Amino acid sequence: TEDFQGLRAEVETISKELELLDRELCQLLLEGLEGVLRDQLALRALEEALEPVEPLDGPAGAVLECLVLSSGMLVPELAIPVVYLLGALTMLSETQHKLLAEALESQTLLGPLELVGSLLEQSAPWQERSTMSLPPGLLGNSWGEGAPAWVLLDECGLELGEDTPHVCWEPQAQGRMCALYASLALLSGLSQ
Repeated sequence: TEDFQGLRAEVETISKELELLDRELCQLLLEGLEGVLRDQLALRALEEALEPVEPLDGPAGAVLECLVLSSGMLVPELAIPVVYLLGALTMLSETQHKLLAEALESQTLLGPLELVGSLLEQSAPWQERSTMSLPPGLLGNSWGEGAPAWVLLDECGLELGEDTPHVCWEPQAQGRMCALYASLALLSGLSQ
């Protein structure tokens, strides 16, 4: 029960809600996010930081300094966009986690978003099995087993094959794909 225009629009509006962060808050945030993706100490310390905050060290602390005023108070229109993000991460594998981190410290956020975006917009709709043919330029340097675009989708539960074919959409990939989409998306937006 979703069309991807809802998803994209839903994720788009949240993407704008973090446009508040100016420069350092913008590049210090995704810096400290990049920690919790390769480190669970921060992922689970940040997830439990929210639920009147106090100071925190390390990577999860780097994300709290953007959300808080001079008391412990989190700004709701800021704090919620990130809670929406960490949930999208709860869905992903830890392998997908390390990859996001690895795509982050490179320009390579936008490429896969365009790839996930097509495959999501191609699967018509998210329930029925779909044929889902692969976009030409977005599959990476050498596409195949180890390829960082392969294990992204593969760890969403997609059955893939070698000579640039389509890939059968199994609706069980929806939340992992919608989450890989949405997380890819928010991150690239802050890169901007």
